[PDB]
Amino acid sequence: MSVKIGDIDGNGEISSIDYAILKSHLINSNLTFKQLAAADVDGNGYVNSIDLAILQMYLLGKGGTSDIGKNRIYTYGDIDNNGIVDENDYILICNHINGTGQLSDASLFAADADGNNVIDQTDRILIEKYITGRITHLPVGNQLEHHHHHH
Ligand SMILES: [Ca+2]
Ligand SMILES: [Ca+2]
Ligand SMILES: [Ca+2]
Ligand SMILES: [Ca+2]
Repeated sequence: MSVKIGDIDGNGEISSIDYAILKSHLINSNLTFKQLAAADVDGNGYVNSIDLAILQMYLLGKGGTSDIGKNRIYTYGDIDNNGIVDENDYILICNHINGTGQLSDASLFAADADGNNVIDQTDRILIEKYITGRITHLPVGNQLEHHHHHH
């Protein structure tokens, strides 16, 4: 779903608690891919130590010019997030499965079509179905429905 950037604790509000959890993933810890998406504030897809710094800047009042407090609307099934669930996104899921290519933190949730926070082989097959129009919805959401231009 559209992930609130900055809210790492999952209370809904941007707070100091979020920073403490974000810090620990960058020091030594792994979170759910959903948290990873929320952790990527700058929108490069990677949870950088820069992300905690900008979150800290937002908290301190220096300036958190990233997606902090906004919702990351990623195109559901679109890992590169160009607005199209395309065949290269499909390639990326299979890259994780093969272990040949790494996807960035936020991209790990963007690729997670089923919403279990794991890039498994089922996501790969959900994208199979989504690209071929077999399923109009992914468990994580869909972008066939455009709101303006429903159909
Ligand atoms: Ca919070
Ligand atoms: Ca980032
Ligand atoms: Ca794409
Ligand atoms: Ca999955």
